[PDB]
Amino acid sequence: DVDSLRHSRSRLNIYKALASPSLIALSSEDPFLTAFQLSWELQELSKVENEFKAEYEELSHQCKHFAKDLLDQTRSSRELELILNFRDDMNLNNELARLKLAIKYRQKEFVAQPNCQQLLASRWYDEFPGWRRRHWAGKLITCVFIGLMFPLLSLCYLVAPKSRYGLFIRKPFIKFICHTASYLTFLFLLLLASQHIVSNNPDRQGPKPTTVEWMILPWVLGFIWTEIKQMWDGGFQDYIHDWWNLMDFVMNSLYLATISLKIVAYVKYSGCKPRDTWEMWHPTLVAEAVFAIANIFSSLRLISLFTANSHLGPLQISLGRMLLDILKFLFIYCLVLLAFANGLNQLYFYYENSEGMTCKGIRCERQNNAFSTLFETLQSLFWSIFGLISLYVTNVKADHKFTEFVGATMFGTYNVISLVVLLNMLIAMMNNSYQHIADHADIEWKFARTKLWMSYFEEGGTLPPPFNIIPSPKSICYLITWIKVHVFKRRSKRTETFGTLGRRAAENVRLNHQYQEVLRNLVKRYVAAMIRDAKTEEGLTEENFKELKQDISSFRYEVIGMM
Amino acid sequence: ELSTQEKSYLSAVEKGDYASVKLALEEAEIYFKININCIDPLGRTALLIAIENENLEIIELLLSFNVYVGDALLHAIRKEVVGAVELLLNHFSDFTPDITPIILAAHTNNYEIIKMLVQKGVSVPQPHDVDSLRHSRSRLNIYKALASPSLIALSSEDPFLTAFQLSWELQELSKVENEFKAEYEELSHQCKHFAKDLLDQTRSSRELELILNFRNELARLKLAIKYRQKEFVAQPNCQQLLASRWYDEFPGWRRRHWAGKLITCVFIGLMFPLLSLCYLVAPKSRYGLFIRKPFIKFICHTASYLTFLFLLLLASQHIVSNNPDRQGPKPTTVEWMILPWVLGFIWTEIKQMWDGGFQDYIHDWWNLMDFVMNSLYLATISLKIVAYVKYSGCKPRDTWEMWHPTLVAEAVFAIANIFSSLRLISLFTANSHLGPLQISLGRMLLDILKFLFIYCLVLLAFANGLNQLYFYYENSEGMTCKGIRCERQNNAFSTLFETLQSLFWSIFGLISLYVTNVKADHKFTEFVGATMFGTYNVISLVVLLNMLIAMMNNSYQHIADHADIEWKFARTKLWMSYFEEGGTLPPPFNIIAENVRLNHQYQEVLRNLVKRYVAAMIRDAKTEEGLTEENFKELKQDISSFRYEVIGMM
Amino acid sequence: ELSTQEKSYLSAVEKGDYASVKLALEEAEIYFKININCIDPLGRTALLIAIENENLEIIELLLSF
Ligand SMILES: CCCCCC(=O)OC[C@H](COP(=O)(O)O)OC(=O)CCCCC
Ligand SMILES: CCCCCC(=O)OC[C@H](COP(=O)(O)O)OC(=O)CCCCC
Ligand SMILES: CCCCCC(=O)OC[C@H](COP(=O)(O)O)OC(=O)CCCCC
Ligand SMILES: [Ca+2]
Ligand SMILES: [Ca+2]
Repeated sequence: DVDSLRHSRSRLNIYKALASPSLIALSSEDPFLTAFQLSWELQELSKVENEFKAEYEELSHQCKHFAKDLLDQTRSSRELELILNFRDDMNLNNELARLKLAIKYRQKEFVAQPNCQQLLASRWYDEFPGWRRRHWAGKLITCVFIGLMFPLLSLCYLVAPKSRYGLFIRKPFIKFICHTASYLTFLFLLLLASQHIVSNNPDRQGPKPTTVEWMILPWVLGFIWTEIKQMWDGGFQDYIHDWWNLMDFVMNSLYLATISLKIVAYVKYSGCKPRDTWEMWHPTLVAEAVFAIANIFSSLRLISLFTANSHLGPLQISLGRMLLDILKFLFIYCLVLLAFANGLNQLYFYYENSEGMTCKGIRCERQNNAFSTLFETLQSLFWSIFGLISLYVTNVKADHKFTEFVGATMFGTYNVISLVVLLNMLIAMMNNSYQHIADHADIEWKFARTKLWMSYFEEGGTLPPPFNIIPSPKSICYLITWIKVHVFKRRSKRTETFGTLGRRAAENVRLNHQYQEVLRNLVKRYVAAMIRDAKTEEGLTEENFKELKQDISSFRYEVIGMM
Repeated sequence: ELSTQEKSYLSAVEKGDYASVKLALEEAEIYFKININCIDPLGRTALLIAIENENLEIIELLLSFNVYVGDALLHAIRKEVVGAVELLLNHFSDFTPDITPIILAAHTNNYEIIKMLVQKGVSVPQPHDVDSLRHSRSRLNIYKALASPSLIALSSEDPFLTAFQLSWELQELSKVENEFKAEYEELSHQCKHFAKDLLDQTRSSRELELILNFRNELARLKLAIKYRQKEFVAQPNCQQLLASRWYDEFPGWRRRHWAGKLITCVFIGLMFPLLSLCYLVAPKSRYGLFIRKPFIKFICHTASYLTFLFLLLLASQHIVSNNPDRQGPKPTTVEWMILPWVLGFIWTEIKQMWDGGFQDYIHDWWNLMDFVMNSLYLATISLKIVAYVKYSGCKPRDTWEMWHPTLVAEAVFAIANIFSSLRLISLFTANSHLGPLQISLGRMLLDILKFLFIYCLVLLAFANGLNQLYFYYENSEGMTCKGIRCERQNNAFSTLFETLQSLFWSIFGLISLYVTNVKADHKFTEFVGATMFGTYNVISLVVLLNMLIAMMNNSYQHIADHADIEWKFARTKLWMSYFEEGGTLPPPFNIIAENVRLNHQYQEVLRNLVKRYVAAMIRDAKTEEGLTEENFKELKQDISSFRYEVIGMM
Repeated sequence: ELSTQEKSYLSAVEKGDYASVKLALEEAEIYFKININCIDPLGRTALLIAIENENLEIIELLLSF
């Protein structure tokens, strides 16, 4: 293509052609899948073009509305379950395959449909009807009961999930309650890991794990194993796509580093040393610091559960969807900080001033040598945005009053830029950002809530992390066979394991015909509700006036002619 | 499924040729080579098209020729073509199976159609499965049908109560569906304006008095306050009645200027004792019936509050306080005079809780502070009398033991001082300038508790962290006052409760640095400790507060267009608490054919009142709505059916 | 509050049919079986319909009878 606008216009015209609802009804033997792949195409191509991004995003949103409006035309729960439960067999049920596909395409306005959400809600509370008698304390007591009850409620499923109570945790909401209860017990053990009622002697290099640490360790392994399990099904494709997933990955890496540093301390520490005499950069200290940071991340990570609660849900979503703006603006803030740090170091480079300043640094009792090196200047310029820095850091141990004046002026310019210019700009930016992320704060929240629900729908990691590492009843029959993949036992899986006739197509064919009939009815209803609600419901333009005028005029002329 | 012989016939209907269509029907019977009830390629029965173009001339022909009617009624009803309905009445589907002509006619809100069906005897199945969305749809299709203004005007003898009980149902049934919530506020807030729009038809103060004073005085308004009908009381001419009743004794109070309003209020404010004692002893004719006037009682009531606090201002002065060092001191003189108000407020509180049964008492976010306001006074009195027995030694306060009954008593009284001084804010609901501001300042208070939930939890996240690092450095041996509130900020991150403290005070920049230092050279431990501290301010101080500003700012906008109607509901709910002659005494002086004729007189008001609404609703919506293509396509068919007739006869 | 001999009369005013309406007002005098100034069920006077359709041709007729 030597020219470019002809080709670009041709491509946009093509997409805008087969993105029309009317054409999808005629062609497109599978309108849902068509709209889905088409929205994906245009969303991923609105960045490749990047000059027509408005048009392509508009078209993708239009076909998303088409998918939602086509799902809307269902008239019976039977008609809905087939739509949500459908997928290509290819000889490979009812586990909401179409809905998971819709999640996979970021079709967030298709899963916010009312009756679809009703189906999911019904399938979430299967253990017990109602959940509408609940109130401020009615729901709390039944959830607190299970949150206390999860140990043996989990053990029952572990050993005897036949008929008594193993199916009671398999149910999704109970699984959620048990998981969040396990997380809360983890956090309780973490808070209690700092009390002196259990802590080991501080004056002991590389001590053996304390009993609380012994209890904590199975949670560490459980979280590591569940994150490896989650990785082994998304293949670092959606794994990185979830920012919560990145946060918990770094948390588990910090836990791994903590275990390694603790044990490598234990192999050679010999103990019996006061903490005030420990050499800097000792494995126990760094292990403790990493453990603390991991505690911070762990206690933060429960924010994700607030997507389930119908009150912190949208608020947490809006929190998430203006974090990008704060990152963009914080990059500029960091650039300005580096600039002023450069200058301030240039100025107070020579006044080293460490003859009597005991414990030199910004973080002293006197804030001395704040600008005497690049690191301390970076750090001092950070703290000044909070006011925790004082003046007289700009003073020097001499009568060089002009140097002090220009340094104070540079520091004041930095403060005016940050706390009066930049921070106010940040506020005025997120004000309009929130003003433009409230129109779809509900639909997007419901999409996130569905994403959280479907994680607990499947019969996968049904076991909370404390009772997850516990080996399966076999435990030596699945790991080995999956380990027999680099040898001849990889091919001994599709010859002797399967020897039957594979009698499934006759069910598959009837299922597909039933789904096709449902699609045919939905499409006919959508057409009959798009002609009668959009064609005859728009405005009256000048052209229609002209047509009516000319109809009258032709009438007059012909009746004149006939006499 | 297409052909060619009827595509002219199907278009002969659409053009509107009476002659050609009549011939095609005639040839249909003899030579069955054409389907009378054909289907358009887009899908429209020959009758279904004549319905759309409102042609009664050819609807007659199709109806007279045994055409398949099908759901043509349901389609005519949706298109609100009145002329076609009489023809159809007197003789796979698009709509949901549960929809019936009366249910769908109420959806369109068309009086002419609705009145015509109800005479035929149609009935609306009143509200109360294995399948979910045939119930939730049908239930919403019922409620939206019987929440329609036009249907309520025909059935539902008492339109006001019907718009009241119903609006309660939808409001309390949105929270149970929780997913059709938007589709239900669309209905509850639709019938909340029906009440206001029917009450506006009143054309005299007489016809207004009957509405409110029906099942004495202001019978119905006491009820609409219960149903949170806040768009019904804010009606202006109704609010005019209240103000003319809230300034009852003395006329005017419009001529008085800025300073004129003030002299005559403070002057009553300084006569509150004598204006209450006169009612206390003899409310015969002189002044005991002056307090009974709603305004004056408010001023006396408000005056008492001010005076009450005034002692709280006095109770802390050294001139009236007792000796500093007195184990369980005897009550001081001002405290003794304080005591009547404490009992005064409790007595009216128990009276308030008696008429609400804790279900209406708990609803106000005021009585939740009023309760703790009083309940901390029992903890004030009980502690002092406990300190008055088995504790009297006149011992210097330095050596007093912690948790001593007086110290608990003094603090718990101090806290109750705040919960009382802040409680006069509710008296600002009356001031027209601080009224809308205060009510709109509390309508987004919830959107701050919802957000100090996160900051209460992020604060736990780092307190979990910084403790886990520093807790091996206690150092609470050398530096006296091993706490945070000291001159030299000792070991702020030492215990869990000290780090909950240390982090909280950091949001105000009150926690200096070097609290992150340690009494050693572990410059890594300090640094990571300082980093955790620093990144806490970034998340909270500059990112969480900023998203709190950016969130109330939006939340304010949704509560601004109704920041006035809400306020007059808060004011009326404050006025009406003084209208009734109940607790009509300030706290310190507090402890010391009968209805058949009325009914048939009130029924004649509603019958005119509703008739005054319908005749003033069609002139405002049925002849004032926008213009759409479906009307334009009618005029073409209106002329084509006329040119094909004038030419056809020549 | 309905009838039959007026519903065509009221429609004739609504349809603008000046031809039929003059007959009813001319046939009313001989046989008082039709209410000239009646009210339709929705509530609109016969003459008020002509006021509503801005049709001067029958307004002059109505006021004339
Ligand atoms: C944008 C950079 C402004 C200069 C900042 C500065 O440090 O100069 C302050 C000067 C002198 O104060 P210092 O130099 O800070 O000691 O005083 C003013 O001019 C106040 C003007 C107040 C202006 C808000
Ligand atoms: C935000 C929760 C922080 C809890 C930290 C803490 O335990 O200290 C209590 C803090 C300050 O009291 P100190 O313990 O002395 O720090 O008071 C409040 O939180 C008032 C909030 C009332 C808000 C209306
Ligand atoms: C927004 C200013 C960023 C500039 C970075 C900088 O000055 O150095 C980082 C400093 C490191 O030095 P400390 O103040 O000791 O933590 O603080 C942070 O880590 C906060 C970043 C955490 C932000 C989430
Ligand atoms: Ca994860
Ligand atoms: Ca009270």
